Amino acid sequence: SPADLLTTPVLTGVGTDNRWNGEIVGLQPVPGGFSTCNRHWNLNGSTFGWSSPRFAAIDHDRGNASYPGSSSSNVLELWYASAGSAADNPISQIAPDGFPDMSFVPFSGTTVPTAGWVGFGGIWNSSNGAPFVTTVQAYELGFATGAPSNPQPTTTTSGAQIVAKSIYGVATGINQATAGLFVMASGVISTPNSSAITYTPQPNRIVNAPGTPAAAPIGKNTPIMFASVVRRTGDINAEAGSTNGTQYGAGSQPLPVTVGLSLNNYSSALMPGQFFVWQLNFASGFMELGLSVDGYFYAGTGASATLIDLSELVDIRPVGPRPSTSTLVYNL
Amino acid sequence: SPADLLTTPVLTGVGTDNRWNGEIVGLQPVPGGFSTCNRHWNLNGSTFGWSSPRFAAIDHDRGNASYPGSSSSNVLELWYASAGSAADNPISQIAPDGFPDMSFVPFSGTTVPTAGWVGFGGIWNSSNGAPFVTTVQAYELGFATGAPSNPQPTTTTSGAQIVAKSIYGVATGINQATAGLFVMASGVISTPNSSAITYTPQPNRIVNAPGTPAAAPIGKNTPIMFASVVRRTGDINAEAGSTNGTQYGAGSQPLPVTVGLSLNNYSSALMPGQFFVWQLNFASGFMELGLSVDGYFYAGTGASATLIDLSELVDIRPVGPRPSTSTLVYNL
Ligand SMILES: CC(=O)N[C@@H]1[C@@H](O)[C@H](O[C@@H]2O[C@H](CO)[C@H](O)[C@H](O)[C@H]2O[C@@H]2O[C@@H](C)[C@@H](O)[C@@H](O)[C@@H]2O)[C@@H](CO)O[C@@H]1O
Ligand SMILES: CC(=O)N[C@@H]1[C@@H](O)[C@H](O[C@@H]2O[C@H](CO)[C@H](O)[C@H](O)[C@H]2O[C@@H]2O[C@@H](C)[C@@H](O)[C@@H](O)[C@@H]2O)[C@@H](CO)O[C@@H]1O
Ligand code: NA
Ligand code: NA
Ligand code: NA
Ligand code: NA
Ligand code: NA
Ligand code: NA
Ligand code: NA
Ligand code: NA
Ligand code: NA
Ligand code: NA
Ligand code: NA
Ligand code: NA
Ligand code: NA
Ligand code: NA
Repeated sequence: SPADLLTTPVLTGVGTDNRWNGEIVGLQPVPGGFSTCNRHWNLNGSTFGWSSPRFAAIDHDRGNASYPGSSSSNVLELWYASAGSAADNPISQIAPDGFPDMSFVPFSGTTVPTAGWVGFGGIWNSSNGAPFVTTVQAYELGFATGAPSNPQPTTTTSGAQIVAKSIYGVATGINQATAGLFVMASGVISTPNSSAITYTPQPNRIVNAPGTPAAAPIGKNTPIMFASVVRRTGDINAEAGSTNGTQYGAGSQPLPVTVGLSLNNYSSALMPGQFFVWQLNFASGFMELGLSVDGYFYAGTGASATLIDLSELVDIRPVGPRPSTSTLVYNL
Repeated sequence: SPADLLTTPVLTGVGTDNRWNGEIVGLQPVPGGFSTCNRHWNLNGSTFGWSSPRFAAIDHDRGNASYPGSSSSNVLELWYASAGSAADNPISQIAPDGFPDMSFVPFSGTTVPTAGWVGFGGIWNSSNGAPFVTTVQAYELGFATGAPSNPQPTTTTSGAQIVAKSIYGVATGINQATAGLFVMASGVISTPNSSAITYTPQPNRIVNAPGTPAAAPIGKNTPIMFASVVRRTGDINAEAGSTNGTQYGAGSQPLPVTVGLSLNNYSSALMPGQFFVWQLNFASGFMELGLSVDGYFYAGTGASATLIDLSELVDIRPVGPRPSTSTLVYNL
């Protein structure tokens, strides 16, 4: 039974989201639909992505490292490799385990990119594993085409490149035809000033492998993401309730659900066109969430884009398989 | 009942340790005993530490930032504040939530410290939350006395300072009488070359608050830590099985246990002098673990210091309250 995949702690403060590893505190409806594959599992034990259900480090041992010009001090360091080159990843060779599923946001001049996935780390020496210590920085990671001269976003892994670019100047740039990337897998969001931005990533930024099924509304049932408060570079001190705005990141699944789906096969749980339904019991009122065979969650919220606060969620109880045709209750 | 605190996934690949957030893959006996309080809970709902049972970010908004000399390029950046100054931490004002419980390892010259807790981040501007972008680096964090001129390790929080020092040169140093620290809470271990070192932290490096109870052997029952593979700075690419050696970090508890202990009070579970016992069932053979009222785990391994491999652990079953006087079975 899927029932124990989603239990009370998962959405009441313990569970984190499968993209940012942030404590889930809201449900973000997506009336326009979305797709996600990375660190996302279905009910047949499979992922279309390239990441295990954990947050550790991003490591690839063979890419091109460079910086522009004849002066190496305080430069933007660029690392890139081809998607499909992660030979040492048994899940998928598309990208290193943990590489974020977000399209690259280009940046130049004095401009910090908006809504980039950013992680800390740097370049390392492919011949011995030692870091190039003068390249440690915050790096934007994403999928692109056209590197090195003009990396531009792409949202398919097919024909893509994986790119890392420091968002601030490194102490001393490194040019190496073969060099490694090391970045910690729990990210922050790039912003150019103190203001919070929209929930990140927006659907049109998410990178998906060929074959990834899409989540679309079914009647009044609308796909959701799981929202957590995520740090942002323009005001790195900001937390929940900041007067400069609260920043949300979102993921397609609670990580505890992803973990469970990755450990057992649930393919006999649902018949075609069913959700597995749970009831979310608030201090007053309740709502239902439905899980599809493809691993996406739904709420009965129709066209509403408004974040649903989970602070008054008390517990979760399983309902069972139900038709996706039936409107999920939303009675808060 | 404590029974569901420790279930099969906690030690068979899902659970991470409460110091490094690494996947637990071994049990490390500590025949000489140890103490731990940070991100450690007891069975009466309480911690002596200063950290919540999660890994997010370390943030303190008021410390002294400096570098030595009249040349600001490629310098070691130092940040320090007094222990007890974390006013915004409701768990404890000893230190910012997530600050590591390890004594500071001094370093100078061209020397990278051995066995330091290292995290990525930098200094930020107390007046607005914006990072000082030229200070991003890998930083050693620990407790010390004698900063700024001569920080030296301490293992009590009483009268201590909290220190962060970049282990590599920052692009441009910053001198500020009041400045913030931001460091991601999942660390790596500093090493000066490619070799793995002993499990980290060793008992004599762990920083404890006043009142913290110690774990000592009880008959043939010996306290243990939970070991995970942790990255090291001297060979940042090394993972499990590296020919340069496998590096372990250890924590006093599996994080899922810490979480459970922080959410409910278990003080009626055990009578004085009892362990709550679980049986660990391997492909062949079995052993018992016991949990004391103070939240420490024990195994019946006596004087053995050898890491116990969990790769062949299949499942866990609860036994119940038993006298700590009874030798925990070790029959692998
Ligand atoms: C020079 C100036 O005007 N600076 C302000 C800065 O002081 C503000 O910080 C907030 O101040 C209030 C009290 O006045 C509280 O102390 C808030 O906690 C604090 O906001 C927090 O810190 C700042 C630095 C940001 O990181 C913010 O995201 C945090 O929530 C800010 C915001 O009011 O405005 C100016 O920068
Ligand atoms: C120039 C040179 O001789 N370098 C070697 C380096 O190549 C070694 O790495 C190992 O090489 C074997 C094949 O010969 C495998 O490819 C290993 O995966 C590789 O070890 C891994 O990469 C190195 C860079 C380290 O990060 C190590 O921890 C990894 O496990 C190493 C070790 O044998 O020695 C020299 O540096
Ligand atoms: Na959970
Ligand atoms: Na990793
Ligand atoms: Na990988
Ligand atoms: Na660019
Ligand atoms: Na592809
Ligand atoms: Na740098
Ligand atoms: Na938004
Ligand atoms: Na677990
Ligand atoms: Na107590
Ligand atoms: Na935090
Ligand atoms: Na020092
Ligand atoms: Na103290
Ligand atoms: Na720097
Ligand atoms: Na050791």
